[PDB]
Amino acid sequence: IIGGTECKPHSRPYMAYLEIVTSNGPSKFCGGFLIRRNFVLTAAHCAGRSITVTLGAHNITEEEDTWQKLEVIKQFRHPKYNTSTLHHDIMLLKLKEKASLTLAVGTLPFPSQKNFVPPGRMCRVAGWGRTGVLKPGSDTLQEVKLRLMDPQACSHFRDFDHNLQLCVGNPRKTKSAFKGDSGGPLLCAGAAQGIVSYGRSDAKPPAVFTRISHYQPWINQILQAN
Ligand SMILES: O=C(Nc1ccc2ccccc2c1)[C@H](c1csc2ccc(Cl)cc12)P(=O)(O)O
Repeated sequence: IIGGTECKPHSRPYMAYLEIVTSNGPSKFCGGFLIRRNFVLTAAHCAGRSITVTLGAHNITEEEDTWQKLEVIKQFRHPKYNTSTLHHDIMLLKLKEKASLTLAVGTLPFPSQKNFVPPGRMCRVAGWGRTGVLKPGSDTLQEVKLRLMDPQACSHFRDFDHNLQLCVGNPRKTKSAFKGDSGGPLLCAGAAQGIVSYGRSDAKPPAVFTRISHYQPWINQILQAN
C-alpha cells in the first residue's frame, strides 16, 4: 500500500495474509479476506501448489495470540481465469477447519448492494504489500483511501473491462495498491466491491481490481457445493 497509513491493529478482522508455496521458487505472499469461517476470497494469480492463511494479524513478523494460521485444503480458481488478459482473477480458498470468531478475526459478508458504486466515490484497500517501487513488503497492515475511477481512466490497460473490473486510484495522486496487496478487498461504504488484481510496475495509479458483484453467482456456486 503506497501512500497509506498503518491500520489500527486488528481493525480489519477479515484480512487474511497468504503465504503461497510454488514448485520452482521461494514463497510468495498476497492478501485476501474471510467471507466464511472456512472460506477466504482472494486473487486467482495468487494460486500455488499449497497456501497457508494467517488471520488476526497486524505485524506479520511477530506472532500474537490473535493469530490463527490455517491450512488450505482446496484452491478454487475461476474456470475462465486467463494469465495473459488477467480476466477473472478471483479465487476461493476453502479452509481445513473453520476459523474462530474473535475481536481480531471475523468475516466480511459478501454484501447485498442496491446500486453499483458510482465513480467519484472513495473506497479503501488494506494489505501487506510493498510501500514503494523498490520498497519491500510492509511488516504491518497498511491502509489507504482510493477514488473509484470511470472505466475510461483504465483504458491504457488494453484488456481492462468495465463489467469485469473496477478502476481504482486517482492518477493525480501517488496513493494506490501495489505488488503484494493482490487478493485484498476494496471496501466502499463498508462493503467489499473489489479485489486487488494488477497495475503498472512503476506504480502509477489507477490500478485494476476484479469486480466482485459480477462473480457473485460463481461464488455462491462454489460455496453451495463445498
Ligand atoms: O503481478 C501482479 N498481478 C498479477 C500478475 C499476473 C496475473 C495473471 C493472470 C491474472 C491476474 C494476474 C495478476 C500484482 C501487481 C504487479 S504491479 C501492481 C500494481 C498495483 C497492484 Cl494493486 C498490483 C500489482 P502483484 O505483484 O502480485 O501484487
